[PDB]
Amino acid sequence: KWKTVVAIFVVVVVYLVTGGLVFRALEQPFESSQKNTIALEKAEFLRDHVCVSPQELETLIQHALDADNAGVSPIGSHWDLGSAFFFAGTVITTIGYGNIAPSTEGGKIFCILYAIFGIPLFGFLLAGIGDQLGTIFGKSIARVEKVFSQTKIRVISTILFILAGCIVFVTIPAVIFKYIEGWTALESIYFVVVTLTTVGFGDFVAGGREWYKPLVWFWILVGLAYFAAVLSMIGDWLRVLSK
Amino acid sequence: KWKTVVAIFVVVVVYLVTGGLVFRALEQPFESSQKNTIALEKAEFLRDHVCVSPQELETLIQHALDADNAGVSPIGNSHWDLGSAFFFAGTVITTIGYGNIAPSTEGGKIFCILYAIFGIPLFGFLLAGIGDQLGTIFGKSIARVEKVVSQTKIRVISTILFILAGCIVFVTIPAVIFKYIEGWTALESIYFVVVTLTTVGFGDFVAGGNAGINYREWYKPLVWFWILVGLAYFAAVLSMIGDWLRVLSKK
Ligand SMILES: CCCCCCCCCCCCC
Ligand SMILES: CCCCCCCCCCCCC
Ligand SMILES: [K+]
Ligand SMILES: [K+]
Ligand SMILES: [K+]
Repeated sequence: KWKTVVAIFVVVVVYLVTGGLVFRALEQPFESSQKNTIALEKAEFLRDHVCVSPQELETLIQHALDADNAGVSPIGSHWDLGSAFFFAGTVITTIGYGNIAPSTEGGKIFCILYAIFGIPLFGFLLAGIGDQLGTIFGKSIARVEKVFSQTKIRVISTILFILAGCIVFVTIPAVIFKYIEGWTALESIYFVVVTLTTVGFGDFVAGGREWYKPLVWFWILVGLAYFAAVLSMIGDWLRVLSK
Repeated sequence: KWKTVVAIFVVVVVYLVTGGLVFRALEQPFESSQKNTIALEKAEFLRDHVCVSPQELETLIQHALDADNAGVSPIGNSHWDLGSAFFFAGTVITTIGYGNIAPSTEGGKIFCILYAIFGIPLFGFLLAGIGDQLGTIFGKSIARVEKVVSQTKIRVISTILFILAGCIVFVTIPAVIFKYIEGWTALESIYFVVVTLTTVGFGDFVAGGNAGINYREWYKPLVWFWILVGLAYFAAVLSMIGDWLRVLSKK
């Protein structure tokens, strides 16, 4: 119904204005602080190093930023067979971190075609594992239904399936990332959330051991496939309940 | 069937190795060039400015990089205004997650986790709602083509017609606008639109991000509204093709 589509649109637009005001309140005091710190650090450099002009300073900062935008660290390979395989998977999963991004005009042209004829291909694999996990969930709810309202059985089992994935694909990998990457308890859970939601800001990237990067993508594939199966299972029920 | 899941997995793993080798061939010569450029530029700075030590140089570069990671441009003398913060909220919700604007505060990250978990499925409803309305537009248009040959051939000619319709209204027309407003190349404009609608969002190109550009107030929310209708249309097209394939799988 169109009366409900407008109602959801009102909720979403309210959620963005509300959410936007919460983020502003949480990040603008930090942004204001960092704006003052870089201005004071740049002024301190020119104050101590008299031989440097303010324009020659900006030229170097711009050169350091241009190198960073290309993917080269201006401190002290990102396209090796392993890293380029992980970047390909970063496009396919729609995560798109941004730490590694095509800089060549030709590299962009291929990235456009690789996403268009690649993201639906991943849909098939995610749907396949989705159909397989459905068989596991369906048999488990039928086992509880053989013992135990149908809605109460469905809600209890689903929450357990959700929490099962929250330990195996959310908690356990965040613990591994806290030890390997050396991030904080927050940053590890934050990265896992930002990765599995396919948001992928790129502010935290795993592998930034040889078996690490391919095993990280395999975790993404199973991790996504599991929650995608639960979301499919809940959706299918809602449309059945709608009829 | 599990026999087909393994078959798709083989194709996907082949597609990543193949694709990865193509990207390496296209980007490693450029990466090798930029690696030499920054090394020569840093050495030239210390050569001309004798009074600067190599360690004091790295300290400044790291300070400039730390400011950039926070979202503050280390060039010359806000990203969280009611306008930009609304667009960032939408960037989380749509799962695009560009990167230019990202939570740096511990508390901001905690809220970002909760805002995505209890927000991305809410967007699902909105995209499903518009997708349920577009299906009515598609079903009537397929019936109009069928009024003018097998049903599958009609569906193929109708699907091509629907994709081409969206490729002009949500892909070509907005890329043309972005080429004039942002000032990007003909490639970068189409590339940004593709990277945006695919919900990939690298953040290498972000609409309403140039400091030296004096944008209008209606720009950023209308750009997000384009994302909504744009995504909704291609999501409805994808839901339609999938539905038919599962129907064909049974029959
Ligand atoms: C073929 C595209 C794959 C990426 C989309 C998966 C979305 C997962 C959303 C999880 C929901 C968590 C609240
Ligand atoms: C609940 C938000 C879902 C966002 C992901 C949708 C992906 C759409 C891809 C369309 C196909 C383009 C080739
Ligand atoms: K992204
Ligand atoms: K995404
Ligand atoms: K993304």
